[PDB]
Amino acid sequence: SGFRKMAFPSGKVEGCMVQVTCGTTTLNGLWLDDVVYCPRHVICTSEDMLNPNYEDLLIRKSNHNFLVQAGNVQLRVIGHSMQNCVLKLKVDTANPKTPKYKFVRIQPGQTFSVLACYNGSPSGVYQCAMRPNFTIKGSFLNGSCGSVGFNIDYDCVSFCYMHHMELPTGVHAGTDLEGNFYGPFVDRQTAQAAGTDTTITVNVLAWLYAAVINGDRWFLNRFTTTLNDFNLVAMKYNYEPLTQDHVDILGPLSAQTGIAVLDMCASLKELLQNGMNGRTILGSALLEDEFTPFDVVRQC
Amino acid sequence: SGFRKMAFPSGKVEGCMVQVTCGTTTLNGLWLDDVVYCPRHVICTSEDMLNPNYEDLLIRKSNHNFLVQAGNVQLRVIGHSMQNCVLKLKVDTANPKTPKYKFVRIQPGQTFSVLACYNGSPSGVYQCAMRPNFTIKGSFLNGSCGSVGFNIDYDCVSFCYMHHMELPTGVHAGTDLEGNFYGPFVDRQTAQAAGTDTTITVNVLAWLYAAVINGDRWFLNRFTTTLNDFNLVAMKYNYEPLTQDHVDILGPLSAQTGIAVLDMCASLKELLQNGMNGRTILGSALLEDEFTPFDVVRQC
Ligand SMILES: *C(=N)N(Cc1ccccc1)N(C)C(=O)[C@H](Cc1ccccc1)NC(=O)[C@@H](NC(=O)[C@H](CC)NC(=O)OCc1ccccc1)C(C)(C)C
Ligand SMILES: *C(=N)N(Cc1ccccc1)N(C)C(=O)[C@H](Cc1ccccc1)NC(=O)[C@@H](NC(=O)[C@H](CC)NC(=O)OCc1ccccc1)C(C)(C)C
Ligand SMILES: [Cl-]
Repeated sequence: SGFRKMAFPSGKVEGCMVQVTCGTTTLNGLWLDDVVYCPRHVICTSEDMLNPNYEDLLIRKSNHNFLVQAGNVQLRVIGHSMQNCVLKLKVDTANPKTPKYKFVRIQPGQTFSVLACYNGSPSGVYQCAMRPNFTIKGSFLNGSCGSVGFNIDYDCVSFCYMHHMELPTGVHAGTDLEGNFYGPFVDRQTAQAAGTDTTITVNVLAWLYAAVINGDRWFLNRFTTTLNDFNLVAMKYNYEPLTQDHVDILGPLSAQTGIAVLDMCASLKELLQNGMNGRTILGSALLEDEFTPFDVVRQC
Repeated sequence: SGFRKMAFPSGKVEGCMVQVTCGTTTLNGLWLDDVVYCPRHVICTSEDMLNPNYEDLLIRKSNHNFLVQAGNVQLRVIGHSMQNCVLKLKVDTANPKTPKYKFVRIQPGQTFSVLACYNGSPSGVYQCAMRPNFTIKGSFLNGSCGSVGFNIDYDCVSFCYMHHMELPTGVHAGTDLEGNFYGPFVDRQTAQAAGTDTTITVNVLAWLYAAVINGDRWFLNRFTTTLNDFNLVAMKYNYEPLTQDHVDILGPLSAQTGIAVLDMCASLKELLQNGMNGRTILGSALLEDEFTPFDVVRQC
């Protein structure tokens, strides 16, 4: 029994974290095969960030300006190129611990584990969701840029996130491993704000299913609803629309519990329109939305 | 910025997990140097658990009855000793991935990371607190016994917990790595109940300080309280008594923020007496008590 916000084991990713230094800036890089990936703003001073032309700033850099250390060992940079907002530093040595891996771009609402790092040293591991506004509510202190997020499937590590920046509101933004930012953010010092965040409806439902599976059933009811009627209510409470693809992804949990997705949707409607009235679900007083359907199945 | 439930990186511990089988029972063992540690009830059938005589059951055991597998490879057992409720299996090969390590017995209120494991295979990592009633609220599914809890300090793993059992209430119980149970529990199928759980007041306070540091400060107020007056209220809501040693532990966070500990105790008193009135702190609707003062300092 038991249900916790659970991160993937981080060993495979710990073996890939390295330290990258350009001038006074030190941050983290990801060492896979003979390439080290890191944020391209590693080449910028704080003053360059006002209006940087990364193409120019990178033309003025030599491989010997990039200091890469894997633990105590220095790694010789022998080439460099920029892909969107990520710098690719080719090194003379292939990471002998490179796991089987992929680069994937996740959709809002998807979860991943984050290996927080400082000057190449892993500090902690926690679970995150890509918010619908393409921010993440993480814990990234100074020297954490280049920390990565990932999921693991059958010994294969799917890297999905690299940390680049923090807004004045304290929320975090970054890129996939091809350098494309999630959300409307840019790696320069200009005005940018995250849109209004919403609740990940399909994840709340998956979590309610986790509650049932774990014996918490007080919120269940006999009632059913239609998808349109549910989303009309969902709209009002700042929930993301529930699509028929969501209903399909929830099918396996519906089967395990014998509760139709639309039966559970009526339970959720009632919680939105009446609150909880002092009770809790899985020990939470709010509806949790950072568990995907797949997270629940993996842990139930 | 940001504050999150954070586990230590699990790599060093993953390299220690093995599978231990005695008859039909399979669970997890911890492989350090040439010794494997596991719960001694690995030697019990479902029938033995009623009133088990561990000493008698082990007199009929040979080293070749214990099958240990590290990945795809078998590890030859060449000896055994029982220390309290932990079985120690001497093996012919020293784990080449043995980290620097120590065995420590934690106190209630302290936190540690748990590497949940299944048949020697890591499944996930999460952060736990030893409850004041010497239970833990984890996620331990089939094949989870022998999973360990730990802290990491300067490349050294301090193992503090090994998972043995789950009470009827769904809470979890275990031992230190010398086999001494936390709390009044025993490894036999007998009626067992956990004492009354209380809220870890000093941890709730450290978490309120984590909130302030991160800009979440709506709950602050001008008012102060005495330690005795605070504890009169706290007791009513099933909080642990706050001692002067607790107040002293909060000192560094008090200094960082300029909020005297007893001023924060009056903010907490008001939250207990009036609720949150719909707001949240660090995104939680309930007061969080599984962050120690040291945990907050590490992440802030
Ligand atoms: C990565 N290792 N770091 C260092 C760091 C991490 C955590 C806390 C402090 C420092 N970071 C996050 C960076 O190097 C990035 C680089 C960057 C700068 C600007 C735009 C994009 C990337 N720094 C930041 O994320 C900074 N954020 C900002 O400067 C934001 C960006 C919109 N603007 C901002 O805060 O403007 C007001 C302001 C106030 C005070 C100082 C500077 C700017 C940072 C979080 C470091 C302020
Ligand atoms: C460890 N690898 N496992 C396997 C497992 C993990 C999770 C879920 C199912 C199986 N576990 C936890 C064990 O082997 C231990 C061994 C044990 C048994 C009895 C006392 C001490 C250790 N099993 C348990 O923890 C079981 N717990 C109990 O039997 C508790 C002990 C007080 N009593 C109990 O549950 O009484 C009601 C009851 C209900 C159903 C069957 C038997 C008894 C377990 C959680 C597996 C029931
Ligand atoms: Cl909550």
